[PDB]
Amino acid sequence: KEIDVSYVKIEEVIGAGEFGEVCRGRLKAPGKKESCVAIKTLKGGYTERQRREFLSEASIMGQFEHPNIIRLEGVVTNSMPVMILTEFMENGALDSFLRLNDGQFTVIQLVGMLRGIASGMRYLAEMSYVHRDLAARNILVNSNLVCKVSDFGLSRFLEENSSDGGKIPIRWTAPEAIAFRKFTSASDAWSYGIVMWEVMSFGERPYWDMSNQDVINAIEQDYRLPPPPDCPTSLHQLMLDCWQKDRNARPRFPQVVSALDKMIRNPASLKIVA
Ligand SMILES: CS(=O)(=O)Nc1cccc(Nc2nccc(Nc3c(Cl)ccc4c3OCO4)n2)c1
Ligand SMILES: [Mg+2]
Ligand SMILES: [Mg+2]
Ligand SMILES: [Mg+2]
Repeated sequence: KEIDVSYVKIEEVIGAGEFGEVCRGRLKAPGKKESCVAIKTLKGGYTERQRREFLSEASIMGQFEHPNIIRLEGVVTNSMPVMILTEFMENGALDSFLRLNDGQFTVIQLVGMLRGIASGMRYLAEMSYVHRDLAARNILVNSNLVCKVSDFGLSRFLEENSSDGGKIPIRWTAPEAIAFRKFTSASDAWSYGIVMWEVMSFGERPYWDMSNQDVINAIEQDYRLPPPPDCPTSLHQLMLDCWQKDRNARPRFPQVVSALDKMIRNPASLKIVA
């Protein structure tokens, strides 16, 4: 949807993306109430390939409609700068939000967040969309603590293409996806287990200071991240399930959502910690 630039007001720069700024703003279109939006801008200096890559995120977002997937409002393409407008998520990236709020949200709240992410992923997998970069940094959080999946793009990672989408995010990526580049919803399930660990650790870095190669070797040699401090054993077990070496043994996203829904209905169960 092409948005007339007169309908957009940019209010403040709130972040930086791959190709430019991220801004908070307001969108007011004839017949609709004004709404808050996030705005990604692409200014001069870019190649047309880069413009197409930039705008591909909007095309993909535009294919989706789900309360746990960032909603596209529109694009500005017939003017400079080129812009992508989405709903506004007041609290930004989940990893930094949790680090700011370390130890300040209850287990039930954290499970709620995890459930929102898992529902987003359930939807993507139902749509045969493989995310490939599922990580807490790609989850955005609104004022009501609703978590939504972001970061959409279909470009191969650098390891896939010519001998001579960026690099594979090793610490989030399933071992078969690293080894063979086979990215599937089951490799996303692996990544989701890592997101779980990030959330329950209030945004610690997966594998701390281990090198990418150390992580790869450790996983092959059966190492798995330990439960974070105070983490319910049932959540850590779900993480381990997500991290099965055999991709076919990992839970699919409907089963993940079901498991989390049971926890929420049975919060006593979350009292058992190591
Ligand atoms: C995490 S940040 O973007 O570096 N900083 C930030 C800080 C506070 C709130 C938001 N909030 C926020 N809310 C919604 C989206 C985004 N970023 C974003 C993404 Cl992720 C993808 C595509 C588009 C946008 O904006 C428009 O197009 N941000 C972002
Ligand atoms: Mg991506
Ligand atoms: Mg990415
Ligand atoms: Mg801590």
